[PDB]
Amino acid sequence: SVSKANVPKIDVSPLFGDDQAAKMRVAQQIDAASRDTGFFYAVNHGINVQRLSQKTKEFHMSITPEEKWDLAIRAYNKEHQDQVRAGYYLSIPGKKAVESFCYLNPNFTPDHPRIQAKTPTHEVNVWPDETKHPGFQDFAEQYYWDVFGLSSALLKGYALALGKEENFFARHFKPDDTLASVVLIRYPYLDPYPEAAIKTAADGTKLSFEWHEDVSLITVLYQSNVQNLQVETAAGYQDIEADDTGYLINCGSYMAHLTNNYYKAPIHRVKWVNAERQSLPFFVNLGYDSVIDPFDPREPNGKSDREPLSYGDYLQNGLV
Ligand SMILES: CC(C)[C@@H](NC(=O)[C@H](CS)NC(=O)CCC[C@H](N)C(=O)O)C(=O)O
Ligand SMILES: [Fe+3]
Repeated sequence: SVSKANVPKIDVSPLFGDDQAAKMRVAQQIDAASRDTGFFYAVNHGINVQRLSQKTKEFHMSITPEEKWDLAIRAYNKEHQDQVRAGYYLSIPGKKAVESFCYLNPNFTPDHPRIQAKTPTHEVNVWPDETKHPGFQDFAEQYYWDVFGLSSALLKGYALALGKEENFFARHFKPDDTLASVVLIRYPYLDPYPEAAIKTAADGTKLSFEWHEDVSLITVLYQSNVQNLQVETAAGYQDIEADDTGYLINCGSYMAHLTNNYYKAPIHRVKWVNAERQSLPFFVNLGYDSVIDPFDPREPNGKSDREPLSYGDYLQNGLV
């Protein structure tokens, strides 16, 4: 069978407070996990994940085909040319099992200067009808800000881990401008299950999502309690155990760039499981113009031979 990945449970609650030595001890655990498999579970995070799962289920199970077309991104609906990121990503019965809903910063309103300028990667969110989904928009926008707050705390820990002051990343992660997204992904139970929605890895593992690195600074993930993720290590792909009380955290390729691959973006994949489940990532993205000068925490002088890359350039290139 497959070996279990080392994915430690880190109590992140000190990152919300003012005990600086305790925060350093959290930062050390973040450093160790980031140098090993690249994954950890954040525990004691303060977010009501059971209610997130309930509200998400109520949405996924009640939205109708009509509503999905009305909310669809341009890949599924040619009438919606402004929807590249935000909206509904449809299933294709018989072919594509997964479906999802993506939303961006609630502050990206019609009057927001980056919306007025039509800057790439910025869009105004689309929402289902309030009478059909009562409370959903409000819940979802509040969730954005709850996970934003957890992510800001995690970014203080990553900064400390790397020998930086605790606002080194967080100062670029701001409510008025962050490019961060929430995706509410439904993986369905299907009988029979479409073979076209099952991919096969070179090692024979049946997959729902092939190997990749994340397009993010960090990724902050809730999943149901159905084991599915695997991480590539030197010892091969290893199983990430599920924990539906925690958030699974990893670095994305912008972190790898800034740190000269000291904190790698781990390669991971999703196993095929015929189970009704949820995958609810928050992609921690900075602002469009944010630039962090690359560095290397393994070199006496910290210098890297990588060129500065704005987050907007990174994101537009990555989302293709
Ligand atoms: C591994 C999970 C995080 C999940 N997959 C995913 O979320 C995958 C790979 S990280 N996500 C993406 O490709 C990027 C979505 C970006 C989003 N539309 C945005 O505009 O910001 C899954 O369960 O398949
Ligand atoms: Fe991923």
